[PDB]
Amino acid sequence: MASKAVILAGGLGVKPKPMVEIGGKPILWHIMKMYSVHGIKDFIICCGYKGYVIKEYFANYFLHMSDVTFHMAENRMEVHHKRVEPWNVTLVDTGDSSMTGGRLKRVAEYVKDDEAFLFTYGDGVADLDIKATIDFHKAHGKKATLTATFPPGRFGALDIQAGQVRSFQEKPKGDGAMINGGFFVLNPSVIDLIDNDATTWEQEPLMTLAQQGELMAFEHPGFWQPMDTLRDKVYLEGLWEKGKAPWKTWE
Amino acid sequence: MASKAVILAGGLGVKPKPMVEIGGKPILWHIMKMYSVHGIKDFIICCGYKGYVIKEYFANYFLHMSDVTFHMAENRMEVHHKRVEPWNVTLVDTGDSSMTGGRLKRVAEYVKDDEAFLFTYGDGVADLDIKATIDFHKAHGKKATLTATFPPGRFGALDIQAGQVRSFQEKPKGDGAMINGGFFVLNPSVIDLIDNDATTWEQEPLMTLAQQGELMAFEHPGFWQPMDTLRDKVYLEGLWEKGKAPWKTWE
Amino acid sequence: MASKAVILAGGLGVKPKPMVEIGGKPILWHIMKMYSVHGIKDFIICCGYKGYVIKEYFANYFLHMSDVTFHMAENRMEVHHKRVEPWNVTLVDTGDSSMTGGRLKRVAEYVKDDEAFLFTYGDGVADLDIKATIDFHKAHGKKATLTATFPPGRFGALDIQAGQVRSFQEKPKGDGAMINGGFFVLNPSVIDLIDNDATTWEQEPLMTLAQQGELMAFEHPGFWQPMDTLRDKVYLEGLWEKGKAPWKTWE
Amino acid sequence: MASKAVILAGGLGVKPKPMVEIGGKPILWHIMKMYSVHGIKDFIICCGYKGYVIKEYFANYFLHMSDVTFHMAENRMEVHHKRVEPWNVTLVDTGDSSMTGGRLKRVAEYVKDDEAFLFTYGDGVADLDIKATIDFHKAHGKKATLTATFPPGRFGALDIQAGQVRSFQEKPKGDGAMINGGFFVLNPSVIDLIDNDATTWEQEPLMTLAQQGELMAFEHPGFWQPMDTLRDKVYLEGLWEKGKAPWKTWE
Amino acid sequence: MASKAVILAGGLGVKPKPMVEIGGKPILWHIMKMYSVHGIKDFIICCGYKGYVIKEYFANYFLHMSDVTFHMAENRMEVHHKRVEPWNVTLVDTGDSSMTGGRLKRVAEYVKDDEAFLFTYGDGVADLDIKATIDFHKAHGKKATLTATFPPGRFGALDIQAGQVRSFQEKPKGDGAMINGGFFVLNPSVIDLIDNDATTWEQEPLMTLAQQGELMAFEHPGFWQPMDTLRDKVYLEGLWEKGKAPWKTWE
Amino acid sequence: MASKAVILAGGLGVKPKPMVEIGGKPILWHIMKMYSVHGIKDFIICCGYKGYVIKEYFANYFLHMSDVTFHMAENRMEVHHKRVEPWNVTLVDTGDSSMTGGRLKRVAEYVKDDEAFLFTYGDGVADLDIKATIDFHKAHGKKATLTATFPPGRFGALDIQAGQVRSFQEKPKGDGAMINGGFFVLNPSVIDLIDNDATTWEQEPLMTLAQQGELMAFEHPGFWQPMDTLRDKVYLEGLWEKGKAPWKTWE
Ligand SMILES: Nc1ccn([C@@H]2O[C@H](COP(=O)(O)OP(=O)(O)O[C@H]3O[C@H](CO)[C@@H](O)[C@H](O)[C@H]3O)[C@@H](O)[C@H]2O)c(=O)n1
Ligand SMILES: Nc1ccn([C@@H]2O[C@H](COP(=O)(O)OP(=O)(O)O[C@H]3O[C@H](CO)[C@@H](O)[C@H](O)[C@H]3O)[C@@H](O)[C@H]2O)c(=O)n1
Ligand SMILES: Nc1ccn([C@@H]2O[C@H](COP(=O)(O)OP(=O)(O)O[C@H]3O[C@H](CO)[C@@H](O)[C@H](O)[C@H]3O)[C@@H](O)[C@H]2O)c(=O)n1
Ligand SMILES: Nc1ccn([C@@H]2O[C@H](COP(=O)(O)OP(=O)(O)O[C@H]3O[C@H](CO)[C@@H](O)[C@H](O)[C@H]3O)[C@@H](O)[C@H]2O)c(=O)n1
Ligand SMILES: Nc1ccn([C@@H]2O[C@H](COP(=O)(O)OP(=O)(O)O[C@H]3O[C@H](CO)[C@@H](O)[C@H](O)[C@H]3O)[C@@H](O)[C@H]2O)c(=O)n1
Ligand SMILES: Nc1ccn([C@@H]2O[C@H](COP(=O)(O)OP(=O)(O)O[C@H]3O[C@H](CO)[C@@H](O)[C@H](O)[C@H]3O)[C@@H](O)[C@H]2O)c(=O)n1
Ligand SMILES: [Mg+2]
Ligand SMILES: [Mg+2]
Ligand SMILES: [Mg+2]
Ligand SMILES: [Mg+2]
Ligand SMILES: [Mg+2]
Ligand SMILES: [Mg+2]
Repeated sequence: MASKAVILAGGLGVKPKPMVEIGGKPILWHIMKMYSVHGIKDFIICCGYKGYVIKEYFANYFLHMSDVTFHMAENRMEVHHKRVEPWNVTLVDTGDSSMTGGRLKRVAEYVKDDEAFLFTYGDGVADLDIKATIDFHKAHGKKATLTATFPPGRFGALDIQAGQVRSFQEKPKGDGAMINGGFFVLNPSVIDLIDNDATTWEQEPLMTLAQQGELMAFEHPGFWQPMDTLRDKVYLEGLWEKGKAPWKTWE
Repeated sequence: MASKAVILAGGLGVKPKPMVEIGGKPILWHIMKMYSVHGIKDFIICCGYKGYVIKEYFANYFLHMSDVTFHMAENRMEVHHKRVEPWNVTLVDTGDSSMTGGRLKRVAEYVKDDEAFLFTYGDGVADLDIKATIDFHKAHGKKATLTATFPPGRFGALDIQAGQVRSFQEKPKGDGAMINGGFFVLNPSVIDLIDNDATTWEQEPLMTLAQQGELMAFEHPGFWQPMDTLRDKVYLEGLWEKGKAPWKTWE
Repeated sequence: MASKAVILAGGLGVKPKPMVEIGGKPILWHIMKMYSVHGIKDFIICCGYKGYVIKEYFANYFLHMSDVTFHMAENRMEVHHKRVEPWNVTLVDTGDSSMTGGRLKRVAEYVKDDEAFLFTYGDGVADLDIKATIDFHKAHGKKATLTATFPPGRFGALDIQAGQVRSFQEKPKGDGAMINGGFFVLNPSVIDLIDNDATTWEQEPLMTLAQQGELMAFEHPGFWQPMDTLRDKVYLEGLWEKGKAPWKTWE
Repeated sequence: MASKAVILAGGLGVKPKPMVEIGGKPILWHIMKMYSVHGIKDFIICCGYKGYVIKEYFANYFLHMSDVTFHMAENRMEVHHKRVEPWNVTLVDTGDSSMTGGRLKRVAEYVKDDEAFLFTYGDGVADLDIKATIDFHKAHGKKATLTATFPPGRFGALDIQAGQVRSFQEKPKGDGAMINGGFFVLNPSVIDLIDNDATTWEQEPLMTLAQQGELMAFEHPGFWQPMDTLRDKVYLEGLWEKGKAPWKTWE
Repeated sequence: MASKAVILAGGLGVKPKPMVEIGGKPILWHIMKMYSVHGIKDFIICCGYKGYVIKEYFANYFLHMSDVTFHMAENRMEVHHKRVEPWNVTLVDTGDSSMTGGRLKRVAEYVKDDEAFLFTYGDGVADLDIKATIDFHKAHGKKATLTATFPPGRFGALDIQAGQVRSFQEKPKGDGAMINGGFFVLNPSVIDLIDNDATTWEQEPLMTLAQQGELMAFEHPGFWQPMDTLRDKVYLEGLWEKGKAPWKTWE
Repeated sequence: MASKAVILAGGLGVKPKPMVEIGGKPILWHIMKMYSVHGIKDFIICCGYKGYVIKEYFANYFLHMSDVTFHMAENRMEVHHKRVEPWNVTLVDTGDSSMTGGRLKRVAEYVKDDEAFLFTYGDGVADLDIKATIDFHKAHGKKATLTATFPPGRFGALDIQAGQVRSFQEKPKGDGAMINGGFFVLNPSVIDLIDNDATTWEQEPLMTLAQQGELMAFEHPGFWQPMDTLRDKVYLEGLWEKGKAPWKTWE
């Protein structure tokens, strides 16, 4: 079925958001690893402002990733502890100014003839069963599927009763309504809902789909973390450092 | 009763967060205006890193705020359309590294002999009835009162049913549980719960109080906006520009 | 007659363009000195982005300009070699985004009831007879007068004949058509030609005036230099350093 | 005859001036395209400060220019919509401090045995008939030929008569004397007029040549734009965006 | 006798070197405190590049140094825990480019009619008996006196014998030859040895004096630390923080 | 015997210290040249923060080092005046935070089975007889050998007698005790003295060795210069420019 993952890496800026690291590696790579362990090895990167940074990275992938030896005499570069990644990574310049829907539209070409394809934000990691979501999408037959998740807390949480605060928790790990965690599974017709570069995916497209009854939610009550804040960064880095990263399911 | 407002303006950095403007004026000033219209005119500013910026501002208040004429010959500076503010503004250096509880402790001196005092974050504005909260605090007799509010949305909101997303809304204006909007009313004993500079208010102090049944919530279902993001900034600036700022209740 | 000089100091940015120095003093001050020696001592500064820089300067004029002694015990600051300037300097915030015409409009208030007033760019100096231009404007009775000047060369000048370059001169001191050197003398009705903040003076207003036959040119074949480039800067600074600044006509 | 184009890309700084883009491509590339459409495909780039930037660009030419796919498994990079450029591009480090004449001297080696060669500034584009200028140079038999052009306006243009400004135009498209538009055609003996690194081409060399009657002018009354200012940049970018770039004569 | 201290605060840059802090106060202030406790309360500051920073500081001395209350209504600023300093502080602009001797020459005016005066670097602190050095200078009758000190270690120290390193110490607290610790006591005739702005004190002037037998050394085997490196900074800050600063001899 | 040189290039930051240039080449390269002329052609670079900069350099060695021609049509890059370096250069990421001993430990793998190996700082050059030091180390049979040198002066040097400064010299070329000039020759057992990443070589390891009588000193009374200061930089660059670099012993 679906075999390609489209990732958003444009927007604000410096380097692109997905280039921010964790454990010395761009978050973008962490997400690629997530898909890859779920058998998805074809990637399309929607680049924007500072995109070349992303290009340079992949163009010098091993140099970035490992220790090397330059055998000058032979004009050869030896990679130590080389860990090959059987990926196809397409880097598409999608516009310095495009919106999320716009970027997707831009890459239509690359997924236009697939049953379904995966699409996600370049800043969120999780221990999500990618395969599961695919099968789920196939099963429900809708045009689209999103991964619903519990968000990080950004404020001081309150347990109020009778005007009395029974309990107080500073930025707790989200426990009410699930939100858009990204990790979409989509049919290529969704692109038809995108008008142009200025289209924001989370706007008309998504609302319409929900509206049309064409949008399903795969609920993921488990680990999911976006990297928006420094606190996020630190949190994520700690997890990684401590050897306790729930999204790191690979060898 | 309570007649002094303690405001947090330390932390991260550049200029201090409260110095970020809206309509050409630091948000900090907007908050001061909020209190001032509710009769609170004594202020204590907990300064940290880049604090001098805040000092310079108040030290050159009118120069910052209005058009002026320097009558050089007479060594006089004339202020056009001068709008006097009958305030007492104390600027206290509370530490480059202190935590929120730490900063409060630092300024104990200044409120230690008051029935109660006001305390708030230097980054949130609202159309809150300050007087109301005071009276409310007096009435309930607890050690502390906080203002509960509906937070801004940071993610794509979902209406799910039977795995189907009935509706999708990108970062909607918060509609479930109220959170810590700040705007506290406190008795000086709360300070006793603060151990040192590294104490984070939202931690032990607050949890304890709730825990001890010493923490009440004044619910404010209306306008409240923190300035955390640029989107926040833009939103706030628009409101201000458009002449539609709910927190601007003054003349 | 005319007794006030309106100076443009908004636009791009860092510090405001007029704040760039020559001989350790902002060019703006050099221009003020030019007017001042011609008896003009009332100034209106149209401030924009970074305007406060200008405000701080005038607010700490002597501190900026001379050596000082702080008699701490007496809370007194003594100025060495103090050189008083009997000026009235109005600093008006004219908008971060306004155009030149827009800024002028903004300050209408300040010259609205004068026979005529002076207006100029905050980046050009010259050995112009200010009084002369005033009298000239009074004499011709038109709504407006501008100072026409020979511009600095920005390219390699050519003397061609019969396809042959007879002579080549790199960025020569301008010798054909005079251009807008600024230094205007105007009647307050010109303001009526300004629609809003976005009005660029050099556009509709000026073209109309010329068009209406309401615009005269006081030709200044002598010294006039704008500070646009670094080369300009260096040139100007050299002149100043060498004690050969044609615009420095004061004591 | 002449088959190599020498381009100046040193001087001030950040990235080199010629690296500034238009339509996402360095202006330098636009100029190369100009020559290339006129059959000139051998280039010599006089690099200076930040030169490596230029080197990296050419070294990763397609990566910079197009969308790519990294077939990781095969260690292959696939270029989408590849547009080959049959050029030879020599990058010579000509000194961080050298002057224009100095840089040329530096590259003598590369054109020393040619009938004639082309030389130009890395910041100006035009719809110039390169071939035409070559033939013209061959025809006149002089040591040197330059392209004369109408410059952009930097000031407010005036139509004065009898002290009256008949018309006013803000920075009009130049209509008097033609200037040095660059785009030279030269015989290698001109190098003999260059003494060292500090030689500025537009100085002694050029003046001498004119002086010696060895300098001809190919007048180009048409499109020619240098990129000196941001206004220039914007103007150029607009033209390009609008699909109305007179210098873009290629497919 | 000597009653004025001349301090060097020009050179490299950002803020001036002497403005770098320790315990939240510019090192410059620490040195002033050193003199002040030894009865020296008249200061002359040789300012250079970024000098205004120094000016602003003294101009807003208490605002910088303490907590304040702005009694807006009364246009009054109240200083908390005010600690008056009965100093006279002259700030002289001595040139962005001048050398140390040059700066001194610049301020001749200010000490020209004193028996002797003090002169020092704005970056070194110590527990030196200032009075002692004065008396010493008076006693020896030479034109000049310098304070000799043991310098901080910048390298790995070695105890070698017979090619064997008996002991190794990383950047130890200096134990061989004393160096120029500054803290000079001078007669005004030394100025005659200074030719111009480009004169470096430590060059001709000092060598000559030694040479002429006009230079004495007051040896200070105790505490003396220059702030050149960050390590220096950290070291100094630690000392200060720990309440173990040997130079802090005041109340 | 010893055939590999381990070089420290981590620490503070921007680019890595060893990347700072002299004569347009990173100092690191100068040191490599020093070893290389002494027959040492196997290198191990201990990288830290900004390490990739070092990686990119070696990965694009000739592009950095020489003039090139890109034969686009053939996808070939031609190097002019190519000067091959028969080196093996290993780049190991040794930690953003590691200490000098820590970094060495990190690379143990690479020298663990050698009789001895060379180790040095990436910021010091000299006309040292590398071979000599090796033979010397072999001869003395100790675990370690260091190169002792005379350091640059950082202060004003004094010749005192009887309280009188007989002579004064500003930052003279060091003439008392030799210091740690680096350029070590070591047996791999020294690594056993390194506990972790936080180990500073110059601490426990070195002191112990000296202490244990396992540390010898090869005294180099000749040319040795570290690049710590800008003055250092300038000095070194001058030497290089003037064609008088004592460390440049190669062709
Ligand atoms: N014009 C833009 C903006 C963003 N992005 C990319 O999209 C990803 C996410 O962007 P973001 O973090 O700024 O977006 P968000 O504000 O966090 O919100 C998005 O991500 C949230 C989950 O983290 C969703 O709940 C929300 O609905 C969705 O809009 C990033 O990798 C970014 O590079 C992009 O390609 N183009
Ligand atoms: N060490 C620190 C950190 C912050 N602040 C000040 O405190 C205010 C708020 O700081 P922030 O925006 O970083 O804090 P927050 O993450 O937004 O969270 C705070 O504000 C939220 C409401 O906006 C609350 O719900 C939450 O419980 C409370 O911790 C700012 O004016 C800041 O200058 C301070 O004085 N010292
Ligand atoms: N929005 C803007 C732009 C500029 N300025 C002020 O106007 C002065 C001149 O601005 P500029 O140097 O950018 O303007 P220009 O491009 O040099 O052109 C102006 O000045 C030229 C003479 O120097 C005139 O010939 C020309 O007609 C007139 O438009 C500066 O002090 C600047 O601060 C301003 O207040 N607001
Ligand atoms: N030391 C220098 C200075 C400049 N350049 C290069 O030369 C080109 C033009 O430099 P520029 O824009 O600073 O020069 P200009 O002031 O615009 O003037 C030049 O270009 C003008 C046309 O644009 C000519 O009329 C003029 O005679 C000629 O000197 C740029 O690509 C620049 O990188 C260089 O290699 N080395
Ligand atoms: N052109 C210059 C350079 C420096 N300074 C001032 O002089 C002081 C010392 O300058 P520095 O630290 O750069 O000087 P140094 O290299 O440390 O050397 C000086 O200070 C050393 C003691 O710290 C002396 O031993 C040495 O002889 C003397 O030259 C600083 O406060 C600096 O602002 C100045 O006014 N003008
Ligand atoms: N954590 C650190 C610090 C430094 N370095 C590297 O080590 C070299 C030297 O570092 P530095 O100049 O900061 O060290 P130092 O303060 O100059 O001192 C070192 O070098 C001195 C000789 O220059 C020795 O006398 C001294 O004992 C030794 O510690 C540089 O190439 C640097 O990149 C490193 O890999 N990791
Ligand atoms: Mg996000
Ligand atoms: Mg906040
Ligand atoms: Mg101008
Ligand atoms: Mg140009
Ligand atoms: Mg020093
Ligand atoms: Mg070093």
